[PDB]
Amino acid sequence: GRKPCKLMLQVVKILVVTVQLILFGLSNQLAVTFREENTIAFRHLFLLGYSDGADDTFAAYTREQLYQAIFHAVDQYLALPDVSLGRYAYVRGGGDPWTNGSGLALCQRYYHRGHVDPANDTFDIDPMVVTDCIQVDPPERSSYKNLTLKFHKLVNVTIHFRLKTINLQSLINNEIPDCYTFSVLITFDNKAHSGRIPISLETQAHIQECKHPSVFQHSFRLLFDVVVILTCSLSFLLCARSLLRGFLLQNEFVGFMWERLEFVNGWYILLVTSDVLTISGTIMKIGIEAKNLASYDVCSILLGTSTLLVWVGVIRYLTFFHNYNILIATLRVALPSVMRFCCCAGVIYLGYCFCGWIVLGPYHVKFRSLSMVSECLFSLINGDDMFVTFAAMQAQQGRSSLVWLFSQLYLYSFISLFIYMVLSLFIALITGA
Amino acid sequence: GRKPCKLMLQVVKILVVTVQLILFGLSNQLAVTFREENTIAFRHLFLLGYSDGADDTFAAYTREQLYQAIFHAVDQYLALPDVSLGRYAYVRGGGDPWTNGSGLALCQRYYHRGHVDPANDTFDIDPMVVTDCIQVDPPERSSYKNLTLKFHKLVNVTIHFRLKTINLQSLINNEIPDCYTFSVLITFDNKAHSGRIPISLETQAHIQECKHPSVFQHSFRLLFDVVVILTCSLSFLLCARSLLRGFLLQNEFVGFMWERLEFVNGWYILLVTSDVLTISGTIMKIGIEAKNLASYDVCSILLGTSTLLVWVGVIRYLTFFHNYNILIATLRVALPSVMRFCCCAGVIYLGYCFCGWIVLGPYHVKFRSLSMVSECLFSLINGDDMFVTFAAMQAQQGRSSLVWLFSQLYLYSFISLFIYMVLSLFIALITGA
Amino acid sequence: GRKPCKLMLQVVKILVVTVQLILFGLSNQLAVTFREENTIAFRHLFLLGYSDGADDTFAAYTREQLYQAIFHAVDQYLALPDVSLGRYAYVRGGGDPWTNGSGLALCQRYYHRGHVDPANDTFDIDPMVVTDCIQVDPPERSSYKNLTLKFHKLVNVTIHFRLKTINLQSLINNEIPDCYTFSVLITFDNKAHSGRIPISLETQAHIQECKHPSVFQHSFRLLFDVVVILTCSLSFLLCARSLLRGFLLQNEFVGFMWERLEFVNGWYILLVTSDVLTISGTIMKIGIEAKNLASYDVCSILLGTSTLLVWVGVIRYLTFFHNYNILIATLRVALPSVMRFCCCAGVIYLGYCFCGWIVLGPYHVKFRSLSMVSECLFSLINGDDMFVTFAAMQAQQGRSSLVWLFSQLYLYSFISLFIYMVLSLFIALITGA
Amino acid sequence: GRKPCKLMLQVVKILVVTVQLILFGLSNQLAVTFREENTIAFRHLFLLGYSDGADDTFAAYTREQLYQAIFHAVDQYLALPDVSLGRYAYVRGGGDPWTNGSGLALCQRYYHRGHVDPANDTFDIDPMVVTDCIQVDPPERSSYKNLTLKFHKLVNVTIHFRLKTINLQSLINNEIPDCYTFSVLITFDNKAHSGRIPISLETQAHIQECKHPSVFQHSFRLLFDVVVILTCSLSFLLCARSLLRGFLLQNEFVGFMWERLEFVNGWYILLVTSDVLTISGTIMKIGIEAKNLASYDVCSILLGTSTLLVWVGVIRYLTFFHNYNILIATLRVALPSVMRFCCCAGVIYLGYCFCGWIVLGPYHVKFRSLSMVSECLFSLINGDDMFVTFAAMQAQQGRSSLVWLFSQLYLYSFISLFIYMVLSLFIALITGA
Ligand SMILES: COc1ccccc1N1CCN([C@H]2CCCC[C@@H]2NS(=O)(=O)c2ccccc2)CC1
Ligand SMILES: COc1ccccc1N1CCN([C@H]2CCCC[C@@H]2NS(=O)(=O)c2ccccc2)CC1
Ligand SMILES: COc1ccccc1N1CCN([C@H]2CCCC[C@@H]2NS(=O)(=O)c2ccccc2)CC1
Ligand SMILES: COc1ccccc1N1CCN([C@H]2CCCC[C@@H]2NS(=O)(=O)c2ccccc2)CC1
Repeated sequence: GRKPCKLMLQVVKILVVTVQLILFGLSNQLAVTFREENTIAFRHLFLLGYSDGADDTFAAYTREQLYQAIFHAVDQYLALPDVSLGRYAYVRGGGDPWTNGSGLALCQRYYHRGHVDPANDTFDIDPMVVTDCIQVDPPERSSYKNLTLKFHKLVNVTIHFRLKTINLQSLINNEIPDCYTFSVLITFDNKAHSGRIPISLETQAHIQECKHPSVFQHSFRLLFDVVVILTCSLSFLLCARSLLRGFLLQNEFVGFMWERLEFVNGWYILLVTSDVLTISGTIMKIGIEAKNLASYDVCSILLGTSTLLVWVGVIRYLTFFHNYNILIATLRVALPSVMRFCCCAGVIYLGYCFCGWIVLGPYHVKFRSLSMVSECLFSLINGDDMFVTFAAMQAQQGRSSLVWLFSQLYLYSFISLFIYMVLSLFIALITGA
Repeated sequence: GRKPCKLMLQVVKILVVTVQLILFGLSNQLAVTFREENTIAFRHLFLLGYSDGADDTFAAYTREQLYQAIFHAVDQYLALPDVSLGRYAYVRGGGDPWTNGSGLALCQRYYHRGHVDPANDTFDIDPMVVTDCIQVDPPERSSYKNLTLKFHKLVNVTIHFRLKTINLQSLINNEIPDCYTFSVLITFDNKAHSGRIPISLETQAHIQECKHPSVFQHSFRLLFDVVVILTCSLSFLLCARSLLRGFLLQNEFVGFMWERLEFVNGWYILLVTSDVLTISGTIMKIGIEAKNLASYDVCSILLGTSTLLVWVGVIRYLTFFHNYNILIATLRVALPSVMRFCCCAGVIYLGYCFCGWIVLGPYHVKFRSLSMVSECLFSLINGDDMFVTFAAMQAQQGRSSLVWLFSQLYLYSFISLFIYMVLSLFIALITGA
Repeated sequence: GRKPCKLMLQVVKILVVTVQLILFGLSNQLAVTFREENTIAFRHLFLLGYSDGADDTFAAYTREQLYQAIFHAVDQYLALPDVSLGRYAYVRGGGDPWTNGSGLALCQRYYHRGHVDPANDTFDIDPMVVTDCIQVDPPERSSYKNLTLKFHKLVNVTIHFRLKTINLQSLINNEIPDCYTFSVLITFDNKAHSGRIPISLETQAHIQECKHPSVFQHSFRLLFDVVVILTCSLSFLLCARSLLRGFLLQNEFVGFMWERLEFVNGWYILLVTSDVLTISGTIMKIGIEAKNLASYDVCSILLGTSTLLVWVGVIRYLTFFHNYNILIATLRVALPSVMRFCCCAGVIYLGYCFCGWIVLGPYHVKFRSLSMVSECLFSLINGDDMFVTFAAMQAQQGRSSLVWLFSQLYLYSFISLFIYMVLSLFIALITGA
Repeated sequence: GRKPCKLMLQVVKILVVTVQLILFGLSNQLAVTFREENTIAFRHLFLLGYSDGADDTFAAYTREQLYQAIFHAVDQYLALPDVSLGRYAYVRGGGDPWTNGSGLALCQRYYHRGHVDPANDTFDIDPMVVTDCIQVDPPERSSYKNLTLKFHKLVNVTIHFRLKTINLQSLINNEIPDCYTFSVLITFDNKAHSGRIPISLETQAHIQECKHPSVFQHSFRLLFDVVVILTCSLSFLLCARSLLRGFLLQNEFVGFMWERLEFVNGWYILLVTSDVLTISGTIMKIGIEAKNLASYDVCSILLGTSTLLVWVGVIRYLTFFHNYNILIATLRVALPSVMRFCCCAGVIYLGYCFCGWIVLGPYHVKFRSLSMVSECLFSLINGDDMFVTFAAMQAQQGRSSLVWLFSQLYLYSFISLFIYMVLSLFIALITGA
């Protein structure tokens, strides 16, 4: 008799792939937490007078402040095993910035020939940048204090070190305790030479299996990903067979007929792309879990795109029924005029973006970059953050009243014009009908 | 002659039930205030260097900080009757965590065999968790200071105690002063082993009538709830009679005819459910006021659902008139296509939710959990918090620019696609008409 | 020939009345500023450890804190002429709270018989409240320190005083320097008996002309308001004449015909109400400027309502032209179905409001009162503060997960149901057409 | 044969002009950063106890606070070369406020005859304002301490000085290091005489080429702007030719025919305006880069308006195709009824604005000025900041409950009325069709 459709295999995919994603997601979350919490601690350990939330406004304004910040950072590094809870370890760095047997590297980076002399208006500068590094060795368990800074020639000051730690959060997830090495860089940046030196701390973790994990009680994830590979490979073969058979029938139709370029359903192309991205992502995740490679951005993006493109196959299966099909056809027929209107709205929107960036960039905090301007305008179209924009512009009414008037006209015209255009677009879409 | 409709009884319900809710609500509000204010005080009494608003970011970062926090908490417990205003009382706890004659319990909870040793990469851990408790007795009106912590093996530190107090706010509401016992637990949590130990304080109140309330001037609430019971029981009987009579007429129609499954109006089912929930909620509230049981979540939920389902009966009574009936029929006929569109929009929305959680979870504060992702997307559809999302993603443009580009594409595509789909859904709903 | 319409008189009104409002508004703004700035200063002068923005969370938590706050307030009152800039004056209060020759009144207010005794669960309280007041005299240019508080019986502590000052901001507005007396009340409120005593400062100003204003260079406002009176009185007479003539014609039509109840245009009723409110408001403003009465709430409300109802007469004059008339008629014919739908939407909205208040009141900050619940739901319908609501509910997912699930269902159902109902209402309004 | 259209020249414009804008924008951004960062530093250098974000609430409340603030500012000016990083230079000011050989000017500004005397209610004031200035000379590398203030007569206190610096950020942009002079004014403002003296710091930069820039490695921008001039001049000539030829044909049509007033396409007028504004802006930018004039507001506004009006020419070129033309014609035919409705909505909106400003101005932070009221109402129409408005009004429910009730009615009526009017406007726009 009539055999049933093997499309149930895809119903497996929507389940199986999704489960994989969830599992991966959970694990990934834990890791990022362990990376973020540590970073917070490092700030509180190494940044003098640091408080939560003061990340972008944290800076030094006097020479004494800079000296105390640097000395506090180095002293807290030297006194880490006594004052810090968390069981960090020194690395005795043998890389490029550190010599063979040094833990911390305080490097002051400044111009070679710099004679800045206001009150006469003369100056000669050689943009070539020299770097002077003082190496400090971890406590056993000295000369960093005698450090001049040359504030007139200063470009930046950087502190580099590393700390090895053991991730004990795995036991909650029944994993074998993971194993980290954090590279910490503290930068006092004087690029602007404006009298304000921002201070920041950044970290980079290098996850690696450590030597002897003698954990008690110490085969499901590894089998799950190969199951994903098998199912996705099966779909690839089946969809490729459909693509070939359809193309053969189209090839005969070419001579027969001798919209014609569209004889293949894009659903199979979507499924093929989903399988390709799921297989690439799952191989990358196999490598990530094995610790042989560390790139969690590409793998997550691939898996998420695969999951989304797989959840559009449910719409594919919904099309079958007439009731859903009518609405889907209405969507499909509405699309082209929407794109056509979007072209003209886009050129007006680009013009407004350029004007807003060039005029309100100096004064408005929300117009600093072109991407920020586009985001602000897009959110303003949908009715978000309108009053905060108006109030941010009102805060500078005392200075450059002409700029304030132009901003008022610009914002009012943009909002009114774009709401009007959407409504007109549709009364056309209710007439054509 | 034609007797008038007894439906006025339901008009009583909408009044009477509502009044009950309001009364209950008012009383409940007072109690929660007395519970929240006390908690705030406890924080300010027991958390060292605590300030309002620093609840999620409150943590300790050095061993000395942890020691001072613990010792300050215990000392403030010991000096409570002298420094604290509010007239709290010790309990001399005789429960499980406290021995017979001890008030406070400082319990340090740590692994049994733990040898964490970075700089060699080896480690052996036994996940079995030992607990060492030091009992402190309330002041009459000692050895807690000699406490090591074992920071390498630490899991958490907990402080348990109780405080009895008298609720004097009742006099405002002309009640007999209520009577509380607060169980306070202060946890320093080192589960992450990340060098940052969050500190928090939680409370649990046990309301109970106390022994001899010799209040001056010391029968309406008790009579009101039984009135609710009578009225709701009456409605149950009347609606059940209607259900039976309709079903008998339907039973004859079955043979006669031998939409057919729908011969009963859902209004009576709604009213029956309302009566059932109001009776259950009012019995539970009787018990709550009598102090025999303490569960204010189920009772409030039941009463609120009953009130809402009772206020839909006003729509029932509005249907009668033709003018309202036409609009109600329009709503009813519009519903099915809305559900049908909601299915496809839902599968696209689930796909987008999974993709956003898996990709932007590590970096974006609004994508930490699947429920949070769904809430963010739902609020983004309606035009809320769009620019804060864009700015939170812009804050991490320097690192992983590929992630930033993907986030831009993802957000723009989601917003544009979903606004487009609503409009297309309706131009279908203006054609079908 | 055909005389032109005297309706130009109303065109005068829209101008003249508006101008009056603007003038009044400007003056009023100055006064409120002088009242608010002073208040801020008083806080910074009299509240110990007070900082801007800490108004609702400012409280005392220990007996020593309360004692220091009270003593600091009294000492700062005693040392005002030496430490405070602003030239305030003592009043030597001769009112009720102050005796003849006392400036400040520190009044502790506590029960008469109060024996609160936890750890035995007994208590006797006499709700009668005694008050003990200590009077302090202004410095010439003593025994307040010996003050017990009786924290177990305490209800509140209040500090009352007054300060006379001269408003010098008038010179900017070319007025004669106005002249204030601020009554300051500082309350430490212990009504909750929860261990947290909120501290707040409130003021009340009594503007009065002072004795001898020998200002240099020292007739337009007074003439302007009588011009408003004349014009508004003229409109009243003219509109009343129209009302009478129309009613006479209607009276004959009654017998002739023997919508019939509507033979008078509501525009004249609107204008009559506008004139009545403008005359009342301008008389009240005459009195306010003369300083004979001090109530700036009624007068401002009357003037604003008059201005709005006068700016609707411009729509009246727009109706004349056919193009505007067609749109206005469309609005008028659309109104009744909107009201009819609003009834049913309102009963569903009231039901949801009651349910949300009763369930999420204890846990959610936005559901504390019924008015707050209604405001939150109304703003949620229009797409505002959705994600902050969801996040505030997410913050309490750990405790009472059933409440969190109910909140999720409640919010999602409310938003989806109400957006659906608006769209259905209109597809009816596009069919009927 | 048929020559191709020279309209490709305009396709050049859209490119070339845009590029210019971007280049200008980038440069401008750098300058404003160098101006803002320095200002921040100056605050942190000269304002005693200043912290980021405390700009509007920063004020002094006691005489000692004012004295310490003034003395700290002057001392930090005197100790700038030793404590400040950034290499600023003294100017030895020879302007009006400074004498020949003085760097800083501390000027106290107060009335001539002022006898403010509360507790008797008398006062005589002479509005003539005397000014007493103390000149301080920069450190070599004294009597400012003996300064009385006359707080009863005080109007304000001002500190004026200048600082020369070298902009070293150019090297990043491969420019020749720019060269600044900042005029700093610190004002302690006592205009209100309310006991609260706001303290603020403002700066004004004067960019000028300095004397001898002996930079190493030291013709594209200058050539680019003249290219813009050539292209825009070409368009002016071509569009003027089209305008003349069209007008000649219209002139003959006048006699022939003897909408008739519209025989010229507004696209050429738009292009002519774009060319005029681009040429003016590019000449102004030439002058700005040459440092001969310093006005970055007019030039940026001109360039942005030119860019926007040039990006509307892409819509001009889109009109050609029929598919886009149909939608554009729908927009054009929809416009007039939108304007006609906007008139009536505007008069209702003006009425509501006046009422809201006059009533809620004293109490609501969002209704301080008419422009602020209009912005708040416009954002409220689109569904933004609704709940913050409601909560700000709820915060003052205890005082003037009548005002709170009026605010509730006003806000609800405004929102409901205006949403209703948009929908009615369109059901008219779906009928007319
Ligand atoms: C992506 O659009 C943009 C993206 C980035 C910046 C500006 C825009 N624009 C151009 C388009 N307009 C949008 C207005 C609000 C939403 C509708 C329009 N999106 S869409 O392109 O037509 C569309 C339709 C269907 C599916 C996918 C996309 C106006 C702003
Ligand atoms: C509940 O919906 C959701 C719930 C949770 C997450 C996602 C969705 N979805 C799916 C549905 N879509 C909604 C878009 C905005 C509002 C209209 C749609 N709600 S509804 O289900 O059709 C509906 C209609 C009538 C009565 C009750 C419900 C799109 C997001
Ligand atoms: C005032 O309405 C309310 C007021 C307070 C609480 C709840 C509501 N409701 C009931 C009405 N609904 C409103 C939904 C959004 C706006 C349209 C509806 N306003 S309106 O009454 O019909 C109307 C129409 C024309 C003129 C004046 C009023 C739904 C919430
Ligand atoms: C600019 O409008 C205003 C400006 C400032 C204050 C108030 C308004 N108003 C009057 C107009 N209404 C607006 C409501 C929301 C948006 C539509 C209406 N803008 S528009 O003028 O008709 C229009 C249409 C097409 C192109 C350019 C403008 C209502 C508030």
